[PDB]
Amino acid sequence: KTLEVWIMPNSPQPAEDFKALVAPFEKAHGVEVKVTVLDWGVAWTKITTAATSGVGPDLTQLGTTWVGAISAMGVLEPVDDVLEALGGEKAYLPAVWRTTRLEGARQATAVPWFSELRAFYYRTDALKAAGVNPAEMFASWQGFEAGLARLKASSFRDPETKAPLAPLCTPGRTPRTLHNAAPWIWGAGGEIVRQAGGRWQSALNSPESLEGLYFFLSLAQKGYVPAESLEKNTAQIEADFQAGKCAVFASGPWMIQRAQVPEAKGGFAERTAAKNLGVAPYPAGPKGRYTFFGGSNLALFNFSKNKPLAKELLKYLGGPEAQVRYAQMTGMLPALRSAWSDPSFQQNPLLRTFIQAAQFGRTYPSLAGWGGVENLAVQHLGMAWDLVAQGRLTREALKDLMDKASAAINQALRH
Ligand SMILES: OC[C@@H]1O[C@@H](O[C@H]2[C@@H](O)[C@H](O)[C@@H](O[C@H]3[C@H](O)[C@@H](O)[C@@H](O)O[C@@H]3CO)O[C@@H]2CO)[C@H](O)[C@@H](O)[C@H]1O
Ligand SMILES: [Cl-]
Ligand SMILES: [Cl-]
Ligand SMILES: [Cl-]
Ligand code: NA
Repeated sequence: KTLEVWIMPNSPQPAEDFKALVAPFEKAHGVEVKVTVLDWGVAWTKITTAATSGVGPDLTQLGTTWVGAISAMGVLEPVDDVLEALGGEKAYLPAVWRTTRLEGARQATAVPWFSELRAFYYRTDALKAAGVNPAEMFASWQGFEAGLARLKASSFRDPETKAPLAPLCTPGRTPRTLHNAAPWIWGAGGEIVRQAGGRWQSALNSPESLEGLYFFLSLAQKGYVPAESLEKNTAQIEADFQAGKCAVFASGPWMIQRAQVPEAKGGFAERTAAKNLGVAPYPAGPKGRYTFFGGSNLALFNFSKNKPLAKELLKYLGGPEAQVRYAQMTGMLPALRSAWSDPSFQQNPLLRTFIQAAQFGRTYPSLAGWGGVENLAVQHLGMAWDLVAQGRLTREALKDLMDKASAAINQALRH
């Protein structure tokens, strides 16, 4: 007997970790679980192709932000039974509970697998050499920019590269998602979409969203982010932080685990950045402190011929044993609230900072059109970043891009 599962690259050796995670299940049920790893860059397309075509695995990993869109296509098995067997609504953070379905849906269509939220990794050696107290830098927008100015003026040089560090690296090339931008939007008291009456509408062109976007994008126009870094994607900026080329950058808690794994095994433990590694929350904006909170769930296709066995595997993967183990393997946080209290997560000082930052975590709504909204947003924000790279992003040009972004988004949401 056989299950097929699709997962994204959650850990250094994604197939092998997942295989080791499900071995006791394989033993106890006399079944083989076959796993296929999809790059995040391709996963949306493969998962919607499976959904329209009726050809795919029994189970797929789904990003929390995708659950609504795939559910609304009507292709997922209800999983209220699994969620009840795992302790129902009470067993989850309300933000995690809301990702188990398309907003307004009767039935749950995804089981929470792991959670993830964003914070600033920083070079403790580079901040110390620049005279930056991280508690000041990461308290506020004003502290953040004062710190980047200090990092820019620093005479510090990385002991291996023998070169200066950029103060901040953020990608300006393939903005797949708004994850990087959202906290600046939210911090200014903006939103990506707003519900008024029944209807969702873009708020990317609200004065608040525009203040936050302009603040963020203009840091690179002020020289805190080098030219180089606006022609790079997320994976390259990650590599650049690891290679000792930036003082500060925004990512999720998986980097903590990668910092403890040798180069040889797909980590960066040998690098100066790994041995001089700090974590601070996003600074509080003028209307409050937010960070992107997400993660991945697991869903069962309703065209599967292995539904009961697939539900047994969902129970196992959402359950306390596997929740703690997979979080360890991947460096993500568990989706199951109880598993947060495992000492292995409380005792890592960097992870403790991610856990405290979860208080200000903020999710996207679980909308049916969410794929097209995010896709339309990043396409126009892309063009904003191209203005930055030529030193031509004005508040007015940004308003124009976001007005158009908003027309396009409102049009898709009317569908
Ligand atoms: O839009 C989907 C959204 O993504 C999830 O975030 C992912 C993903 O977008 C990101 O590219 C991914 O990439 C990491 C690997 O997980 C990590 O192992 C290492 O290879 O580095 C890459 C590149 O940075 O990491 C996150 C976490 O899974 C959101 O969590 C979720 O809400 C989804 O809707
Ligand atoms: Cl692998
Ligand atoms: Cl991302
Ligand atoms: Cl929003
Ligand atoms: Na991205």
